Amino acid sequence: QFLRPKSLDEFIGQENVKKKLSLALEAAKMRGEVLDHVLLAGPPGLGKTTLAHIIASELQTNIHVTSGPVLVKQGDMAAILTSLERGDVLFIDEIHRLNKAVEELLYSAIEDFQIDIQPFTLVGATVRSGLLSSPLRSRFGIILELDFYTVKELKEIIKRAASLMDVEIEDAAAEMIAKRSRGTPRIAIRLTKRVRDMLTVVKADRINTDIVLKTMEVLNIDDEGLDEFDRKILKTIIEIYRGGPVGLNALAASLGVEADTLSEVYEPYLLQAGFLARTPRGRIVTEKAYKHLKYEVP
Ligand SMILES: Nc1ncnc2c1ncn2[C@@H]1O[C@H](COP(=O)(O)OP(=O)(O)O)[C@@H](O)[C@H]1O
Repeated sequence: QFLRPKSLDEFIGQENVKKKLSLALEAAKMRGEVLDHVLLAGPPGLGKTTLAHIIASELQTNIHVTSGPVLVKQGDMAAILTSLERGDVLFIDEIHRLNKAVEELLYSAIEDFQIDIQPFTLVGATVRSGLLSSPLRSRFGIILELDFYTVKELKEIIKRAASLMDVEIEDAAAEMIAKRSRGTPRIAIRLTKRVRDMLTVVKADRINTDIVLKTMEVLNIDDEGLDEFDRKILKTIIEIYRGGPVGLNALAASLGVEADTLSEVYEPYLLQAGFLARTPRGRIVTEKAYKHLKYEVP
């Protein structure tokens, strides 16, 4: 966790998110009040969990980490709720996955802090806020939508990670990794770790473009940052479904993966980067996809 930002000042990018959260956070600390409930939404690896921890640290309260799919029976939820101290942060990742039982219980503690529960701050995280129910969603006073990071922001994150790992890196090299990070800090840091391994084995003084290219070849990451499965999704649509449109369920079954993982984990970046598009009849690949994967444009 040595690479995990401990405060907003150490959290690169997400300017709109930071200013909104900072405003609410500072104000609450100044008044000694419990912070309004916060919902963090965006694809994986963007910093939702990191922001949840930062919120508690800034408030100087304790954070209770839990997972929606974990809270099965009301007993589990009720127990966690009663363990909360005034001002504590209850962090629920994949909160939209809470069953009606534990959800209705949680909702109750939000209306009047009684199911007596100590006033606390509910911080939920989900890949997409739309997955939450109408009731629970309207209970969040602050909703922070995180989008993919820019290449410039990612480069900054990469240089920071390199420094923390005691390794020198050239700007052009950091740029190359960032361009292949699929707009995600998690990916950018893992790629940096792997590039570090290559520097180690080739005994270099610092990471350059050559070292990065060698690493990307070993990792099978192309010039667009797409990995094996990313290409597998596009190739399946192209070859089996003639480019689409293909329904999410049909596509997921052909790939042997859950539909949720496909649409919530991999599709986001592919849509953002213009390789995929969604239509009422289903997903389709774009001309950019065909060209990039060197498939004859039908
Ligand atoms: N803005 C950022 N600056 C630096 N590192 C970041 C940032 N956002 C995320 N990370 C890093 O990426 C990893 C992924 O973050 P995490 O908060 O777990 O993502 P999420 O909960 O959205 O899946 C963490 O290692 C973290 O320390």
